[PDB]
Amino acid sequence: GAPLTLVDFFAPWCGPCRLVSPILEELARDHAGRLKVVKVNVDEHPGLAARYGVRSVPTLVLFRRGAPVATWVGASPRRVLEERLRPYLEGR
Amino acid sequence: GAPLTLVDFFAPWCGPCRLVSPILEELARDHAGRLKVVKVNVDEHPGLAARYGVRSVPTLVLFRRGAPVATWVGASPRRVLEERLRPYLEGR
Ligand SMILES: [Mg+2]
Ligand SMILES: [Mg+2]
Repeated sequence: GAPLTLVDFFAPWCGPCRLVSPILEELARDHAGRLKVVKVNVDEHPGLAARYGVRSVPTLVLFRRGAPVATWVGASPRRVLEERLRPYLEGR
Repeated sequence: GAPLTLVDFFAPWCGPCRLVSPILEELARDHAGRLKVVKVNVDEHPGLAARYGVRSVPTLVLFRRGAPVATWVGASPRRVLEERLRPYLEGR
């Protein structure tokens, strides 16, 4: 399968981001062979956030072959995130 | 449930967009009470495409409460699109 990288755009002053980040790390750990998770502090790298259209946090962007294939805005429960990622994890 | 609007950013010179557009219209028809689909020709409205970070077509952007909540890049089979939308259609 093509490698997948989930980028977690967050800010230190964001409450919901606090919820999501450990869920994402658990996910990466649980699907280590197929999924890499990287956190990007939007206040540390605003140009990067702008390059990928991040206008609020948390924003999760899934990359395949070095380009975004999906972007989800806002925090969501573990179950919801698992299900969004599953088709990509089970796909080519 | 909050109304949902799926925006289909396409271009007349895009092959895959030809596949996706009728699938999206079938979806809207099939979930008429909860989902509205709008097509935006990126060559007709480049400012709009840029506002929502559209860099390739087709790009599908789901709006809830007037703001994007999810964005999927590229064409996908009917089954895959149905499943991406289902949680939002079944959610608040
Ligand atoms: Mg899992
Ligand atoms: Mg349907």
